[PDB]
Amino acid sequence: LKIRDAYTIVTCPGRNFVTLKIVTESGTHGIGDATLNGREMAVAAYLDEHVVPALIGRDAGRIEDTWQYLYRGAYWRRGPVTMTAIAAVDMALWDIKAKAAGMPLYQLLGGKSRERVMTYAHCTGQTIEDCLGEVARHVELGYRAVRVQSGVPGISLPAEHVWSTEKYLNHAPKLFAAVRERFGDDLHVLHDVHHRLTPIEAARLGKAVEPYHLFWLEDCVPAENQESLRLIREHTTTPLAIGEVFNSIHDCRELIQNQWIDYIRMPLTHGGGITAMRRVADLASLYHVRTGFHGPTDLSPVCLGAAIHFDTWVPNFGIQEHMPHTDETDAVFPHDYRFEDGHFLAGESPGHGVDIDEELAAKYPYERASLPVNRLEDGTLWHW
Amino acid sequence: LKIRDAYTIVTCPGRNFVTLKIVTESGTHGIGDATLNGREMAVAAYLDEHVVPALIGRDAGRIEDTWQYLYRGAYWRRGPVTMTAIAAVDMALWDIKAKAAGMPLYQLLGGKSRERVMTYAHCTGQTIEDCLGEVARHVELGYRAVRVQSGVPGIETTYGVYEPADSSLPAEHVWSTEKYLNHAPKLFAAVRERFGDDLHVLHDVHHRLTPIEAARLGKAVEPYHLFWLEDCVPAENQESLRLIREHTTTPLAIGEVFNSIHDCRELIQNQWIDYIRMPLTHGGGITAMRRVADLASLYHVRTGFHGPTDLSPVCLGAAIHFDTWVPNFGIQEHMPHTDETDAVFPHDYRFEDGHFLAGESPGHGVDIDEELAAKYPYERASLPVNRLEDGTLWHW
Ligand SMILES: [Mg+2]
Ligand SMILES: [Mg+2]
Repeated sequence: LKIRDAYTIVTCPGRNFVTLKIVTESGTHGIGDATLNGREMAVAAYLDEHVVPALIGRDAGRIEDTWQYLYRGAYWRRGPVTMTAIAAVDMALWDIKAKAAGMPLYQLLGGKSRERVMTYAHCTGQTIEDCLGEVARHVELGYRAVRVQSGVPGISLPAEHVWSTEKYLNHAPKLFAAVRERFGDDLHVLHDVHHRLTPIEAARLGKAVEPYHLFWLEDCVPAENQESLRLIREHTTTPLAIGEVFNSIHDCRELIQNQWIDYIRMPLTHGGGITAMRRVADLASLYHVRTGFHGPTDLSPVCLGAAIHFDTWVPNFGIQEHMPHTDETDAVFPHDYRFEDGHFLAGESPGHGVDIDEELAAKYPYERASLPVNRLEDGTLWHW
Repeated sequence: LKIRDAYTIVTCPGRNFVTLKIVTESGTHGIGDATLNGREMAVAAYLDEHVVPALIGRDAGRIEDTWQYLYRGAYWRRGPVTMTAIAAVDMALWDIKAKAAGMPLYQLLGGKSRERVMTYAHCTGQTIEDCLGEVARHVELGYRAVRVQSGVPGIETTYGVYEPADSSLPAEHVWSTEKYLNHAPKLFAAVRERFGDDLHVLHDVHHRLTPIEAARLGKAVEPYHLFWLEDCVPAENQESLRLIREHTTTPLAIGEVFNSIHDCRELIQNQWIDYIRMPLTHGGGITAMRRVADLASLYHVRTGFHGPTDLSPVCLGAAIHFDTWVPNFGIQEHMPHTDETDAVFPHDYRFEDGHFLAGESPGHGVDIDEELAAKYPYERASLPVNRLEDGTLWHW
């Protein structure tokens, strides 16, 4: 199990993905997701030039040692590029270890804690009515949970969006009222605030939406300063989720220990892989916090498969976001996880159950694509 | 004046440097340091593929807007690659602004607060005696302050005993905390015995201790009155400094591995450190570091910018301008660059009698000679790792 080859693959079967492959002398291989949306080539370079050469000859079985070697050894610690590179290695090594053990990953982690993995779907629309149409559509597909978003009346390179907080705050509660009126109380309803509020504005929104009993209100405020959550938590009983933009337990230790959130959203690809996220989930468990992994299209099927395995074992599972990948993406990344009746089921193949078709990946060259930015009506560069 | 062109230059005149150059429609230009030791190409790619294209056509005068656009706009916030890229842009834009203003950078920032900026030199040796020899020679050169490091008997290799990134793949060092703790105070005792009390004496613990171990070391070295004890413990958990601060009056310095005000807000507000070490090229540039220095000032914390060979003369020049203006200046680290490096980056900052003097040329006073830079191709070099005697991957 000494490493004989390690290299990245960059491919764009509908959107960009970066993948790390590690191959042992014996021939067993593992893959890990290294995709960082809108900054993809920074991770590719971090891996190609600085990490991959150091992997050659290392014992692939030494997962923990390798994690610490890359984390501490980089000298400059934490960060999105850094932790995604480390996550990619970690995911590939856990893939290899599960294969060597002849077990699907969830078994190697401690076995199954649940029989299936609940997901939510994205329901979006220009008007509230448009959104309700999407909710009905996804309910018919078997989803037990939906994230709802609608437009606010009056509202390659980064697209430039315009934002008004005050108009959003007045309008948003009407969406949830309408969802409850049409679909009733049994449906789980989620909403993503996407970083745009100040804490007292989020406190106001949280209170306003209490009657509609949201599964969570997500990313209320930028949280580099973790104390930003305090005012929200002290003013509302609407459950709170945060963390898709985090990469370290150190981004959320205080959020969790002070009981300022209900769900932690940091995913495998950006959170330093299985090794690190086990520790985050375990810390969360002490405070009744549950996992809600970020699961957008910009995390590859490699992350999704590993996440479904993790979701299957972890005691404090909350929910798994599902944004379906394109057929082309699924073809590039064959996998054995299944979606049925609104839930994922983990694969039984040894490893995390995902592979990459390198020949096919090579047919979809990288295409630069950036995330949007958001400005206030006066032009102020805001949070998107 | 809009940005017409922006590009990186990668050169290795003794070691790797990455530089960002921004050129306006009028031809005026600015440069910023983008060097992240041992991970250089990650920053190069971040800039080349993802930042540079978005700079074209922007108003070069909109420094704040650009900083926010890149920081918030990246979506994934903070981190060494991210903030070094942003720092490079920021430094280049301030360079351009100062040139447009016809002023050296320190003037643009608020004018000079001091007539010279005190530095410290690195004194190192295998034995204590070897180190003392180095102190003697640096005192002779006019340094008012020295950092001292020496070998630990029974340990083959220790930090600072010199170009850390000296191998293609990481060198592997071995470490014993207990041997270091019993030996280190002997060094400082020897330095005071030979050189007396007026000299400022610094020491870098380089991340290797736990908090209570650093508390013990701090107490043990109180009699020697160190200027600072640096990087005692890894500080991703900022609370790691608390036990040290509660147990010793030896001054503490931290932060060369930080990149964000959010890495040190609590260290500062709780008064757990005396000097903040985060430098311009890794800490988001002038725009961000002004904010950090100002927060620090409310709590009597002073600046002590990291200044190793792996920050280019572009950073050093900009840092000297910053140091010249900032009220709560502490000290500026000086590790001399190679002749080849100084030639690639012509500059107007000066070193005299143990102090830096800021340049008077408009901008930060540093330029890059691209034809000369092209003579020195990138060569991979990685920082070492450190393992305990039992093989445990530790902190280097
Ligand atoms: Mg979200
Ligand atoms: Mg240091």
